[PDB]
Amino acid sequence: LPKSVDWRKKGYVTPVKNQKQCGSSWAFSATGALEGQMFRKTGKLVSLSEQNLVDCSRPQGNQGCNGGFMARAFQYVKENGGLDSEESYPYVAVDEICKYRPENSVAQDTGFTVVAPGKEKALMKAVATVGPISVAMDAGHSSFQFYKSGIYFEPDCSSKNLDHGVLVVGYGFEGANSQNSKYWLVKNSWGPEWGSNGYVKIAKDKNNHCGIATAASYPNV
Repeated sequence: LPKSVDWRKKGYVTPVKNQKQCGSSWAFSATGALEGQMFRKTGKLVSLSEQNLVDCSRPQGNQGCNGGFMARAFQYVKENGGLDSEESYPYVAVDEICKYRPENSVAQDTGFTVVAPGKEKALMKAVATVGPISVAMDAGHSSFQFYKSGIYFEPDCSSKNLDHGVLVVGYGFEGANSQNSKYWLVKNSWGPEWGSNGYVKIAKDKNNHCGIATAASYPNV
């Protein structure tokens, strides 16, 4: 595998978005993974509709602004036959009536692939070979809310109890040694202003920190 990967540098990632006051990180993580897969498939980067997911995926088990899961979102895209673009179905950060329009669909999936659980090595292979990957993590600490730069490492982080969906867009290391000070490049949905231009470097190969490899997946396009 490569020593480092950064899908942002290859055009697979949209600019950072902001979920605002709605517990929709699961939707942002899902559209991020679909955006990278549609880009790999067609060469066109199109921002997808998290609102489409928020308003319409209740049957698949999601709860809009009250929470959900990326796998349920990919299930909805598969069952629904499509997903609208953000331009056509804008994000408003509140639960609204489902307004899916098939004529406006710009993405599709036949289901999804799950990365072997808890395996950071399996996650690194998926990131290097597929593109950005949806992952769940434990973001429930003040150190994460206030993160600004460097490799994030929180001793109280759990690898089992997860509460926020994010997107792994790559991995790398600090310094000249490729085997130390390793990190996962993660795109968050708290706006460009949070963290490092909206991203966070999470410690890699340090016992699956914050559970990044615990429940990872990607849509099959």
